Amino acid sequence: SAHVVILGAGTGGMPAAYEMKEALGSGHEVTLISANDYFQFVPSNPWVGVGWKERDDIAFPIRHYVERKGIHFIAQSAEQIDAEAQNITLADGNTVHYDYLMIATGPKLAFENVPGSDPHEGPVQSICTVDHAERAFAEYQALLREPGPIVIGAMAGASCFGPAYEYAMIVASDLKKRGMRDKIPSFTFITSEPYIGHLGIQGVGDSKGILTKGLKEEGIEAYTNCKVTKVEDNKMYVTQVDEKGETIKEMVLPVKFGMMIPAFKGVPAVAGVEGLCNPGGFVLVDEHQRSKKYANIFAAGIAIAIPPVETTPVPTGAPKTGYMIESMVSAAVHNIKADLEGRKGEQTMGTWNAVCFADMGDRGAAFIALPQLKPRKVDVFAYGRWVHLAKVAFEKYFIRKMKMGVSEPFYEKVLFKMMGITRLKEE
Amino acid sequence: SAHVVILGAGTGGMPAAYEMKEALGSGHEVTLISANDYFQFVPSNPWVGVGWKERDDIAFPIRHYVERKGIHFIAQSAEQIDAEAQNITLADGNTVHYDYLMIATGPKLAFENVPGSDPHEGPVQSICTVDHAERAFAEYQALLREPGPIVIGAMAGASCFGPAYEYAMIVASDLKKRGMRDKIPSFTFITSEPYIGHLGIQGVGDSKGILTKGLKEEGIEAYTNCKVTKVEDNKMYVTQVDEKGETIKEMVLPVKFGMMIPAFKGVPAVAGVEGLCNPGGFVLVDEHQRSKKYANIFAAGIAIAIPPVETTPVPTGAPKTGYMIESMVSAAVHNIKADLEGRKGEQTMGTWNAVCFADMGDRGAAFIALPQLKPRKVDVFAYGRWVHLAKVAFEKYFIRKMKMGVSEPFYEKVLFKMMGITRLKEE
Ligand SMILES: Cc1cc2nc3c(=O)[nH]c(=O)nc-3n(C[C@H](O)[C@H](O)[C@H](O)COP(=O)(O)OP(=O)(O)OC[C@H]3O[C@@H](n4cnc5c(N)ncnc54)[C@H](O)[C@@H]3O)c2cc1C
Ligand SMILES: Cc1cc2nc3c(=O)[nH]c(=O)nc-3n(C[C@H](O)[C@H](O)[C@H](O)COP(=O)(O)OP(=O)(O)OC[C@H]3O[C@@H](n4cnc5c(N)ncnc54)[C@H](O)[C@@H]3O)c2cc1C
Ligand SMILES: [S]
Ligand SMILES: [S]
Ligand SMILES: [S]
Ligand SMILES: [S]
Ligand SMILES: [S]
Ligand SMILES: [S]
Repeated sequence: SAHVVILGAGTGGMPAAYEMKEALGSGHEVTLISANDYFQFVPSNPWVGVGWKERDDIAFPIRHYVERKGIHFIAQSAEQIDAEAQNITLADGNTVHYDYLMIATGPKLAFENVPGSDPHEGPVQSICTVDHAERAFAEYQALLREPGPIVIGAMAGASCFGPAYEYAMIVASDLKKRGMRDKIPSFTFITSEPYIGHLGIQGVGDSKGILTKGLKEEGIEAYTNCKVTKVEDNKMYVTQVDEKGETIKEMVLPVKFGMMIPAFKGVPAVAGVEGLCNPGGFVLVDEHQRSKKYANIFAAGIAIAIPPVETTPVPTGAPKTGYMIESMVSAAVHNIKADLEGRKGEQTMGTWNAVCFADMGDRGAAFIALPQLKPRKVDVFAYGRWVHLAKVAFEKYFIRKMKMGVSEPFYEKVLFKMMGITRLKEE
Repeated sequence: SAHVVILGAGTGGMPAAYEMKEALGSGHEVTLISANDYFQFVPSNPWVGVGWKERDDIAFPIRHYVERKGIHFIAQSAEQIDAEAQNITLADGNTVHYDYLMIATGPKLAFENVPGSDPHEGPVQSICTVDHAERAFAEYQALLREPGPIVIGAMAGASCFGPAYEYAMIVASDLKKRGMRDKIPSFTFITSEPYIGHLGIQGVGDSKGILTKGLKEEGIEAYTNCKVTKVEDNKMYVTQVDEKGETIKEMVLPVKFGMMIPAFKGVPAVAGVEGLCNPGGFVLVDEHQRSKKYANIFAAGIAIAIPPVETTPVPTGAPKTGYMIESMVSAAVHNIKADLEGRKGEQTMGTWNAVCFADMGDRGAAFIALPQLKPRKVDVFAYGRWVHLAKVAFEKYFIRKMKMGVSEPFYEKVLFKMMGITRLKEE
């Protein structure tokens, strides 16, 4: 009886392993493979990067929780995927065989697009992982000891803009709480968006007006249509273009403390599978989450390819966010099960949507947009205290579910919990 | 076995009849009694009031639809409820006996609070019912023939403010479309809210700023903290107070075309039941929608009493809106079924919330607030094109459901459809 392997224990993969096991019962092996032995709640990383949260608030060991559900856990990184032989080679030389593979490997952080931009080779840091956010906090503490120019923003090719705004705002806010704000010579915001609050999705509600007003209020100077060409000698080299791509200026910005959201690519093990991915290394799938090249490979989350519906003067991407990811997981689990029972599963991701909550302290911004191209059925950008409460409640709930286990209908619970809630709403 | 009577076939009453008959089956009699033989989708009345919709777009005969579902229908108004004898005396002198009564009679429009304000006795119209909205549109057509001052707003004691803003906005808009906007000598907005966009619920998101801007953009002059003392000789007499209730001015406004949302009271048949209601005639219920005085009378919708959580310089009320209404109905249906089965029903309404969608043409404003007292868990006010699409989709849906019939899970459908949707979102 079919062996199902889930590659990646992240926002998509962990729930996918619980859902797959639940759906398939004790008669089928379900193996979860991940590079780390812990789960981390990614959207809390910006707060870790400013010292508002600690690693152990947002991360926990996976093994016990999945094993108690009958899932076989391997805390090892996949180095190779041989799609013909249907085996995965792990870092220690072991291999895992699968009948169905679900790829949930998320993003490769493509620092190499911008020489010197890697967190280890310069002052420009990053908050996408808890390891890097801890490193960002450390460098932030160094800034506090020897104040200098701050640069925060998002690279060309980035697709996750929200956390750049969140980070800039919470850094400014923390500086003030520390009485250290006026010691900063300059505080610049650099983005590849064609305008503030474009967010990779051509704006949502009054995102432009509200985000613009936030940066202005914090004394942050913002530049759009920018690409960083390199980071060298504690200086960021920026090229800025007009709407038509022609460059209209170059800047050289000194940097004592920096944080740019990198562009995302597919991870190497996945990108290295012949015909599986596009040039960026994202898995080409159909509406059923099935690989177009391999009938027994499915994929969910950031790892999948989603074609642009629009283009920008500086390359930007559209974000892949939680609700939609869980929705992909659900479809993949359903369609794999069907495929086991010798049928073709027809479940889909559903309508493209983006949902993001940014907490700036006691208030935040949240948006929902769908579908991708306008005119939209929902296009809301909201600022207020309630967003802080929602964000906190959802992190609490999601971490709790990752420990207790999850089932098929999870993704729908994910929808009404991000707001807050069906729990508070009284069922 | 027990005969169940639903009194009133509106937003709460119709669903409640379908749900009650489905829940009880063929063994129990379910009777629906309503003043009118037709259903009308109330939120569309303001559009009828400006001629953007016709009666037959938003209303339809009830009889065939509920009978085909096993429900007895009586197109008659209840004149009296005798709660000791458990019968209802109708306009024609017939009586209906019940074992359980569910009261869904909505609002009495309390025009008598303001002498001269009744739509039949003056130029100040109203748009809460489709009859009155039609009469409003007629008066608006008279305005077009002989331009004069416009006054739109909400009386003291009102609880439904959104439609006053909508109507002001759509009248201004239709005026422009007809190239008649500049023939209007003045266009004034008068409200008992302490500030623009208080909406009876202490503001939601940036309701204040957004609505204020809307009135300003339409050349509409707004006054808050107002009460209308009387309407006489085509003049509205207004008293305005300060935060402490001291009057700081009186105005006399000539009115050629007017529309003020009246305060709501409990209907006379219900209010006249000794010990059933508060002084406003709203039914005193517990958290199970059951009357506090009569264990066999339940209530849902506007007809129930909800204590204020705050007070305002001019009396105002908090709105009772669709989603919360459907929650009340469901709990009532469930708890009645329970009673018939020797159990105490424990289902509740849930968390207080308000949800409103105002369509101004190709764009609109919607808000969600919960719970009633701040700090809120959700506090969103959104403006945009998607609001129009959502409004249209939900009306189309609600009307179709009232024709097809409905079941218990309806109220969670009302939630995801008021937005748009689970249908678009794809299941
Ligand atoms: C800073 C930040 C803030 C965000 N905030 C929000 C938000 O507020 N709301 C929202 O809906 N979304 C948010 N997102 C977007 C999104 O939901 C996350 O990026 C999310 O974690 C993506 O889910 P995923 O399962 O696709 O990838 P991940 O969660 O990154 O998981 C991928 C996993 O696969 C593993 N892996 C990779 N390669 C291998 C290999 N070769 N072998 C074995 N394992 C491997 C990883 O180590 C990892 O555990 C945010 C993203 C970032 C970076
Ligand atoms: C102009 C306007 C716009 C609104 N827009 C929204 C919106 O966009 N979103 C939202 O969630 N809510 C909206 N509402 C608020 C609300 O949801 C409605 O008022 C809704 O119709 C109330 O539900 P109900 O069943 O309690 O009362 P109703 O829908 O008014 O039903 C009451 C019914 O009982 C009947 N009746 C009354 N007396 C008797 C009697 N003595 N005997 C027999 N039958 C009787 C009536 O004729 C009627 O059919 C709006 C309200 C108004 C007035
Ligand atoms: S990162
Ligand atoms: S984002
Ligand atoms: S974010
Ligand atoms: S009305
Ligand atoms: S409202
Ligand atoms: S409304």
